[PDB]
Amino acid sequence: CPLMVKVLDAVRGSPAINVAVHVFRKAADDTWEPFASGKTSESGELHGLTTEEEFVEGIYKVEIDTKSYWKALGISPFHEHAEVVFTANDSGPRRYTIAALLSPYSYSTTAVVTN
Amino acid sequence: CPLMVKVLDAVRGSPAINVAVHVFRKAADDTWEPFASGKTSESGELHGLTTEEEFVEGIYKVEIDTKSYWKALGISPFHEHAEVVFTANDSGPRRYTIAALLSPYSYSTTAVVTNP
Amino acid sequence: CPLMVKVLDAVRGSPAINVAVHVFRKAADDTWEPFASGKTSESGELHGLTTEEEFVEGIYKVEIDTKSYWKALGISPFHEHAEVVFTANDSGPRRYTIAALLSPYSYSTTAVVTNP
Amino acid sequence: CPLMVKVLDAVRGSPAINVAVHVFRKAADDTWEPFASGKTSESGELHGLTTEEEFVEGIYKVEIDTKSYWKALGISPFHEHAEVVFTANDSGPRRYTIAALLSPYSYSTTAVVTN
Ligand SMILES: O=C(O)[C@H]1O[C@@H](Oc2ccc(/C=C/c3cc(O)cc(O)c3)cc2)[C@H](O)[C@@H](O)[C@@H]1O
Ligand SMILES: O=C(O)[C@H]1O[C@@H](Oc2ccc(/C=C/c3cc(O)cc(O)c3)cc2)[C@H](O)[C@@H](O)[C@@H]1O
Repeated sequence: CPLMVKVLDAVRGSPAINVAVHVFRKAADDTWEPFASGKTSESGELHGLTTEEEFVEGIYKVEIDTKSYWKALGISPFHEHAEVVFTANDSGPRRYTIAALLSPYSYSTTAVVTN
Repeated sequence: CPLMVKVLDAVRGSPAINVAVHVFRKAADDTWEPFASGKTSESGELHGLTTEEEFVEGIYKVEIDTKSYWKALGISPFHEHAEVVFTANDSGPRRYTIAALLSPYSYSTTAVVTNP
Repeated sequence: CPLMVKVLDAVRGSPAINVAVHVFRKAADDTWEPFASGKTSESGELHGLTTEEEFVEGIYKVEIDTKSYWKALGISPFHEHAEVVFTANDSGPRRYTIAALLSPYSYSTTAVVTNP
Repeated sequence: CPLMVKVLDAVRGSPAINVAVHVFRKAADDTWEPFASGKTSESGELHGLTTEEEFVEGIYKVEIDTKSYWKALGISPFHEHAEVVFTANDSGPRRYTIAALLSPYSYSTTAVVTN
């Protein structure tokens, strides 16, 4: 599992459950090609997006559908979505975790890249 | 000034100076049209991107060029850029400050929205 | 103004107004001595805590009373307060801005340190 | 395991390994009594701090020794330590995770409180 997404809710102090996440890979013509997607689990995690063989070097975009998440909780949010855009690089450690901490008018994101 | 961007550097404990910022607005055909651009000053602020007349309702994307920023500091960061995507002015004109706090493998961003 | 505190509310997208702040300094005997206090203004800023003469070298603790802030908004938050503990002025006088971004179960804090 | 601490490094994009963490419980006379301590593991986690029976309602302080962490990496940091102060409350969910994301002049912290 070379790419995992973890989403936390800073208002409720909980995992962010049932958040839609869409991953795209930048094509040669600079468009964003769908690559993988899913919804976070009860633990705020989304595993199984891709495989080692498919996850080649390149630029990827992880879009987290924060607007729908907040609206489902009856809360009015600022952003359309959170976006995390990065290069996958084979010289680095194997496993990428993209974490995001969500508030209605703010978000944090970090990368935890490990062997 | 209805759209302002402020950027801090969490490694140095300073404003993030000379950070390039590109703003786009979603057009009728659903593509991202260039809207305004600039770079942060010695205070880490970027003023003068747009005017109240030109900053109409729409979905805007503020791209903060964090990789170019870090690369000028000889650092090799994780993200390409920070993207901040939001609907603006859909309840009338507001003033928006997009703030960002940068680290090489992480960033935070928050919006301060005020009603003149 | 050599010590300034700025607080934002990540739920409302606004300055965090009326946030109480208490500053302490570690004394010779190793206890936390009260040093200054105040509350954030309508801009979320707190100025005038101290003076360059009184803000000598030492270890300071800036307590931001996030629970009292949230409780005045009828919200029940997680933390008691945010504590920011740092050595100041140990390479000569500097100006410090302690910034904080608040959510009910989370906060961020960063320092901007400048040399006059 | 009612109390767990997770620490991440935003400069390296990694768990923060071998960070000392000290937990205190506020005594009746308003002093901070040592309660538990340890060092984060290779995954940036510190488990086994306390037990359900010992972790009673009250105010706790988790001090994360960030200054020593940065200095061991040859980096000059701002804070003496990061401090997370909160009330444990039985009406809430059972398990408290205190997460912190560290930079030299900044840190983030959130609580993930679950069943
Ligand atoms: O990062 C790891 O190695 C593992 O960490 C496990 O637990 C947590 C628990 C809490 C966090 C918190 C992340 C976070 C991220 C931010 O952008 C800001 C912040 O204050 C905190 C991240 C991971 C996750 O449950 C695992 O799936 C993950 O693999
Ligand atoms: O840069 C300037 O010229 C002035 O900017 C003023 O306003 C802001 C407004 C917002 C921010 C935001 C800080 C912040 C801090 C975080 O921990 C995370 C995040 O996403 C943003 C910091 C300073 C400050 O209040 C002034 O002190 C400062 O001088």
